[PDB]
Amino acid sequence: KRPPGFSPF
Repeated sequence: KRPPGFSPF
């Protein structure tokens, strides 16, 4: 769903 490197917050 989201791009690489991105994390939940």
